[PDB]
Amino acid sequence: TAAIPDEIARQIVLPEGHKDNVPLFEAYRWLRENQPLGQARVEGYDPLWLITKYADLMEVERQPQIFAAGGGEDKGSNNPILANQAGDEFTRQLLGGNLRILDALPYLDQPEHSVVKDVAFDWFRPANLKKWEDRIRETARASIDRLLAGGPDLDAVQEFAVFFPLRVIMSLFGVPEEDEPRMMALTQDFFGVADPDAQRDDIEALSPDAAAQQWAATIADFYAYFDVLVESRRAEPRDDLATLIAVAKDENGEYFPKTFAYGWFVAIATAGHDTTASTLAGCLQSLAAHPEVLDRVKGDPDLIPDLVNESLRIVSPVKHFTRVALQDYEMRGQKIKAGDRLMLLFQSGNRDAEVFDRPDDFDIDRRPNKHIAFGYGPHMCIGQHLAKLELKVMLQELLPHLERVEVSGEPKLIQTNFVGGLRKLPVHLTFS
Ligand code: HEM
Ligand SMILES: OCc1ccccc1
Ligand SMILES: OCc1ccccc1
Repeated sequence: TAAIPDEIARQIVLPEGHKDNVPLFEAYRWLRENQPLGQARVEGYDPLWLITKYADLMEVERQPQIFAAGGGEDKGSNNPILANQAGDEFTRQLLGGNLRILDALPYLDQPEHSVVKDVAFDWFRPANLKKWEDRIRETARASIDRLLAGGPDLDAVQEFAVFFPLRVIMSLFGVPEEDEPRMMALTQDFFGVADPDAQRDDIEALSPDAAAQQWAATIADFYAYFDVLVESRRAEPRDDLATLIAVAKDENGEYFPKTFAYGWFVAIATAGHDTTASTLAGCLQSLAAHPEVLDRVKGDPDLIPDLVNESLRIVSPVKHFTRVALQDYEMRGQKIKAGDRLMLLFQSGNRDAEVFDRPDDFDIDRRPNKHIAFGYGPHMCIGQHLAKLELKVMLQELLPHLERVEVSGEPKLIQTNFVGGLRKLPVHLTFS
C-alpha cells in the first residue's frame, strides 16, 4: 500500500533514469517481483500507477471507457505522453487550459479516436502494404550498397540504420528527398526533448518546463511545413499518404480540421521511422552478442520474421503512454481512484517472467512471440505492419552480406522515458 521506493520510481519516471538500460530494466524487474502495481510519487510529477505486468497492460488497454488517453469528455485533460507538472502547466498556458497539443491518435478517446483512425486504417493493413514491398526492397538495397561502399567501421545507427526507414516513410508520405535532413533534425528535437545532446537553441534548456517548450517549438516547426503540404494536396491530389490524410472528409462531407492532418503528419514524420531505425540497430547489437543467431538466420531466411519479433520484444523502443482512470477501479488488490494517472510500461510487460520463459534471453524460437512492443487495445500501433515489413525486407537484403557484427565502441541510448533506443552503435562488420 506504500508508495514505490523513491530510487525505483525515479529510475523509471525521470528521463535521466533511461540513460542506461541496466538499472532501468532492474527497476522494472524489482517492481514486477516486489510491487507489480504501485504508485510512483516523484517530486515534480503527478502520482503514477506504474503498470509493469503484461496482463495488467492488456487489462487497462482493452478498457478505454475506464482508462482514457486524453481525459474522455473533458478533452485534453490528460497528457498521454508523460510531461512533468511544470511542462503540463506550460502547455495549459499555451493552449488555454488543456493538454491536447496535437489532434493525433494518442490524444483521442472513443468515439473521436475511431472516426479519425478510420481515415488511415485500411492503408496500414498488411494486404494494403504489399504494393510497397518491391519499392521498400529497392530502398533497402540502395542503403546496403552505400553500407558496403563505406567500409566495415561505422556507427550502425547514424551512418546506416536511420536513413532507410526515413527514406521509406518520406517516399510513402510524398515528401521530396531534399526535405529529409530537416525531417530528421525535427524528429531528433521531438524525441530528444529531455536529452541534453538534443537541445534546441530556441527554448530555455534548463527551465523546469524545458522539455515541454522543446515539444511545442518542434510541433510549431512541423505545423508551418505541413500547412503548405495540406493546401498543396487539397489543390492537387497525388497517389500518396499525404493526399489520403490531406483530403479526408467527415460523415458530413466537410474536411477534418487541418490540425487533424497536421497530427497524422507529425506522427508519420517521427514515429513513422525512428522506432524502425532503433529496432534495426538493436537487432544488429543482438546479432553481435549472439553470432550463432546470425549463422542460423543466414542458413534459414524464413527465421527473419522470428528475429524481427524477438528484436521488437527486447528493444521495445516505445516505453510508455499514460492513461487516466475515469472511475475508481480495483486491480491486483489495489484501488485506483477516479482521476489517478497510469504509466503503461511496455518494456516491462515484454520482460514479464509469467509470460516469457527466460525473459532477458534473446531467443528467436519463442512461438508464438506474444510481445506487447506495439501496445494493445484501440490505440495499438497503427504502423506495426509497415514497421515489420521494412525490418523483414531490410534483414532479407542485409544478412546475406554480413558474416559477423562486432560492437567496437560504447553504445549510447537516447535519454528519454518515451521513445528511445540506440542513438549510437559503433561496429566493425565482416562482409561475406
Ligand atoms: C518498431 C516500430 C514501432 C514500434 C515498436 C511502435 C510502438 C508503438 C506503441 C507501443 C504504441 C502505443 C500503443 C498503445 O497506446 O497501446 C504506438 C502507437 C502509434 N504508432 Fe507505433 N510503433 C512503431 C512504428 C510505427 C510506425 C512505422 C508508424 C507509422 C507509420 C507508427 C505510428 C503510430 C501511431 C500513429 C500511434 C498512435 C496510435 C493510437 O494512439 O491509436 N508506429 N506505437
Ligand atoms: O509509435 C509511437 C508514437 C506514435 C505517435 C506519436 C509519437 C510516438
Ligand atoms: O490497431 C492496429 C492496426 C494496425 C494497422 C491497421 C489497422 C489497425
